[PDB]
Amino acid sequence: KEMKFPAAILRGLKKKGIHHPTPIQIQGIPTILSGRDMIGIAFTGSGKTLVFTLPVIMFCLEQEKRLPFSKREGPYGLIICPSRELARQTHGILEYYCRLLQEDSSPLLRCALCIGGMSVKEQMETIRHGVHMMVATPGRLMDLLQKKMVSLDICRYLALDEADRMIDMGFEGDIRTIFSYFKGQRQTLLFSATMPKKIQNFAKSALVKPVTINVG
Repeated sequence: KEMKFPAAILRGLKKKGIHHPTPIQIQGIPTILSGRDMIGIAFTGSGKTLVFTLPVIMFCLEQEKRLPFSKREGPYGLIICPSRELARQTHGILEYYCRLLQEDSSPLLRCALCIGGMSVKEQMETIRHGVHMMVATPGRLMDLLQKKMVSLDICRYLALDEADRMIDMGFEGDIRTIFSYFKGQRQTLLFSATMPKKIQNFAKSALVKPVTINVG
């Protein structure tokens, strides 16, 4: 409730005609920080980044200000994608905003990519040094979790992007497996282009008392 976006965001949102936005609401529309799980039907890139990515980045920045003496590897937030290409571009966007918000007087948030087809070079440089946000595909993530190579203990925010596509592609078992590695409570956002029965049921499994934003 006391959270504010810094001036680069507030400036750029104002150019678009968005006045008085906060990390908990965008012109009265809730984000993932307002205490509810969410189902987001037919969102574009830009809508997803207002309701999920920017508000979670702010959460990361606030947590960084008073850390415990003995630190934990994050991430604080996780985005699960259907594909390598989509994970990489989603990961490039997060890095873009992470760079934008450092230059508003701070140190740099680090985003991990967790997908197949990463060289060992790419695998080391992402995971070791710090991880605040992670972007992954379901198979690779599951395998990292089971091999105890990644931890979800402080991960509060989860987005499932294109869950319809993920389920179509046969990743549902893999996502449920990932659900079982959350020890604490998560706030979960589900994105989908459409909402047939198949996904309605997966959402019942995956979410608790969700708010629904449907722009189809």
